[PDB]
Amino acid sequence: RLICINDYEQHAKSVLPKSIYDYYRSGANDEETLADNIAAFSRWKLYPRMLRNVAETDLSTSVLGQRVSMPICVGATAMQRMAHVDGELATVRACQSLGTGMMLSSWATSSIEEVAEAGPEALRWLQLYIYKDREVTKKLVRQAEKMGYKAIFVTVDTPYLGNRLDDVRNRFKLPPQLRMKNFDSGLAAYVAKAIDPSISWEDIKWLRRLTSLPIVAKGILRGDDAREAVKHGLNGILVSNHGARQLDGVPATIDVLPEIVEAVEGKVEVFLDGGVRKGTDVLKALALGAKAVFVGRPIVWGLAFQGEKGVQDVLEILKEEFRLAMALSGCQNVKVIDKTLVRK
Ligand SMILES: Cc1cc2nc3c(=O)[nH]c(=O)nc-3n(C[C@H](O)[C@H](O)[C@H](O)COP(=O)(O)O)c2cc1C
Ligand SMILES: O=C(C1CC1)N1CCN(c2ccc(F)cc2)CC1
Repeated sequence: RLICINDYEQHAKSVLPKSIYDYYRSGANDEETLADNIAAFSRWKLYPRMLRNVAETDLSTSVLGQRVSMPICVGATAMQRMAHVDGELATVRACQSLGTGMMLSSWATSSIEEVAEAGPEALRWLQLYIYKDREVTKKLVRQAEKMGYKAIFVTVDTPYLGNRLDDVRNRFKLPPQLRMKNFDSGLAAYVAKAIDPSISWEDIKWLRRLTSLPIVAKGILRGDDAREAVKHGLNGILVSNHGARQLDGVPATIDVLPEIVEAVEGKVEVFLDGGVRKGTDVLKALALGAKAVFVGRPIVWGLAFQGEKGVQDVLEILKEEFRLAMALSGCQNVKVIDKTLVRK
């Protein structure tokens, strides 16, 4: 049956209700950037070195000072219990098994504490939105601190929700037995009521003063903004177009990655998400200077297949594809994955 990430998507389409599959699949508007996040990887070609001794390939690396087994981590995707009963608890358990990290959504169907209890040994980070209610927002930061999360990924590309046409057509809402546990399209309306469209760099200053945890700006697409994040004392940039769900017609993340790596001059780690489906995608992102990549939808398809086991399967497929891509390219470890491996 399922031997690559595309197979898990096809399986998920067959078992999920249409409205749920569409919620997870969709991009914004005409979905131009959704297609490009994948197509763009194909335009970057690989230039493998031969004869380098790849008997011992070491995939390990570090994200913000914490060791991981592979440069492939789980991105925040809301409302995982729609895909499988165990939702975020299945995901964190898989991450713990694999030795990689999980970025927990602010809009999770499981609490900060519940996820820490299911994956006490797992590397865990909190994705944060700046809510109009700053008391709410501070409580989430404080809970992440108390519960052993290692960083805050502040999402900065969602002052309002993007217009995902299928969610408007299906009038998307949660199924009746689920809730966001830490507190037209129903989600777009939720955002307009709860999420602060006024936030600015001044609010980044506030968040930087609020916690000593490492803070990564998630959703940056311009070099000037990346430089501003560094000036505000943030500790990394997650180059992201929100899975192509916010502004349609922005570039693919792999295409804007080099500008952002150049702009930050090595001062902070740069990460990528958007369109990662294959081990060669991971290799390309690392050659262009990303420390690690995050996967969004593939994790949800793993949950839809088989909960914890299906997430573990998806992560193991990515890990093995990445190992093979490294070996065929002549790379024994991540430290020798250099820029001459790729050209556009
Ligand atoms: C179904 C879905 C839910 C998402 N929920 C969140 C969220 O709660 N918070 C957030 O910052 N980003 C959210 N994102 C964006 C992801 O964190 C990530 O940027 C994106 O999924 C990466 O692209 P990929 O799905 O192609 O791997 C979501 C994406 C999807 C597809
Ligand atoms: O994260 C959540 C939900 C998952 C539970 N909340 C925090 C922000 N709250 C907020 C209230 C009023 C308001 F006008 C703006 C923001 C309510 C929603």
